[PDB]
Amino acid sequence: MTEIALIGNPNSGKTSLFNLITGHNQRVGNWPGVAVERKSGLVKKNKDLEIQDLPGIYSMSPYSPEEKVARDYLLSQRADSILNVVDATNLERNLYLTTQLIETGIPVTIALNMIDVLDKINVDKLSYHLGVPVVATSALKQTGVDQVVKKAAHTTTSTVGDLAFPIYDDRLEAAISQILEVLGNSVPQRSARFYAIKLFEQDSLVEAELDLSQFQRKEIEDIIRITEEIFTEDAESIVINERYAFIERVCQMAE
Ligand SMILES: Nc1nc2c(ncn2[C@@H]2O[C@H](COP(=O)(O)OP(N)(=O)O)[C@@H](O)[C@H]2O)c(=O)[nH]1
Repeated sequence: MTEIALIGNPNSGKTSLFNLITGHNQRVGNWPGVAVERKSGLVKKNKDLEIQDLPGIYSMSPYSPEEKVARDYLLSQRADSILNVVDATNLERNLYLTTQLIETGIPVTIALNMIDVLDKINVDKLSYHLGVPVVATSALKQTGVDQVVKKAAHTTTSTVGDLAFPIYDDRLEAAISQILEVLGNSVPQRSARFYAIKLFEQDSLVEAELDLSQFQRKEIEDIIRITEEIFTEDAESIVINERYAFIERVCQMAE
């Protein structure tokens, strides 16, 4: 009845959390026509909640079969929640994916894992500035697991209304606004920002997927051409640097 997608960087403790949450209620198979493990399970302590594991990834690029599975599933609306496993010992770099996950429009909850090793992070202030709930967990000591599962189960597409996205530089936002206004009804409302950023990056999968008119296509090219002159960097590099700047600010404001 509530579908939670478990994802995060490799070696963030995702398997460990997944096994604790689901116990031996796990199903193993594969993603259709792709050589990638598919696993899921019911939450041991609440069988109305189901965890869909997703391959560990650093980013949602179009080049990797794992990343495409991650993306295709999150943009398919099967998930009510994303429970983002984050390595607290390497916070900033893990948040690179976190920003992308928020952009899908499926509400994110962060299991701030490996908190035991970390023994400075202000959980309440980190949650405030990222705009997602954050629960310190330890898969080793088995702390915060039930708490984060409970937060995620109550942080869904039907409970969350004001979806707070990472706001970037005015000059990138202008280009995203212009792309959203161009796209209009040609993409889903929930994940509109995800698609706009991807079109701005000239993402092969997204271009091939959307039936965009010549009118739409030409406006998006203009927007991209101009924004590259305003920033003096290529579209991809603009988005990469803006993601890290947003991560660098948020971490400054909360340690
Ligand atoms: N100290 C500590 N180790 C953890 C924690 N979570 C996972 N690990 C350890 O990290 C290593 C990799 O764990 P794993 O679940 O496979 O990470 P992944 N690859 O994201 O599934 C294992 O040795 C596991 O015991 C944690 O919260 N604290």
